[PDB]
Amino acid sequence: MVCTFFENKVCVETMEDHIRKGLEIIEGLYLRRGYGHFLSKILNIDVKLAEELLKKAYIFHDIGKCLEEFQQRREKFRFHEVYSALVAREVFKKYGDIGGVVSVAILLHHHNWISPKRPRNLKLCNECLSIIKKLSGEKIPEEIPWRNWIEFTEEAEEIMRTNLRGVYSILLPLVVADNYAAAVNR
Repeated sequence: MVCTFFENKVCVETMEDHIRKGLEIIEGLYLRRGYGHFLSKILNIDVKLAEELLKKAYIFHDIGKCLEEFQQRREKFRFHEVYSALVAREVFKKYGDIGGVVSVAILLHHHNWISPKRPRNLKLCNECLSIIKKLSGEKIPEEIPWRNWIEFTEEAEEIMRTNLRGVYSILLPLVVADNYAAAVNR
């Protein structure tokens, strides 16, 4: 099984339980109470696009934990928010500059320094990419798209300088739904 938290070496919180329980906060606390109208005003898009962007932002927020080095070592998931944001930069690139705002908000959801290196294995777990396909509907590249890591940091510093309000509209529902599903399942 694809896991999210191990804490010794055994799977405590699976990937499917962590995404589904946090989607109840994305749907129930936010999307059932008109957060899509709040998102359509800030992100300058329509309502039904903003409701499905927030769902897919939380689904792809922990996809960097699905690396084959992480699921096999069974210990920890350090710099997974870097690997999640690089995948989400490739997936959400069809939505324009708003998808880059989503990719910054996935990066900042576990940042606790304010400098990662390239891992040797970049292939994600194919058992995880089934679960992301069953919940989102898009297609994921099987390897981590290591886009030099420095073309993303200078455009994240551009987005954080100009459009932090659009980032925090995706970041704050993502962090709130992340800590809830980590509290029930663990």
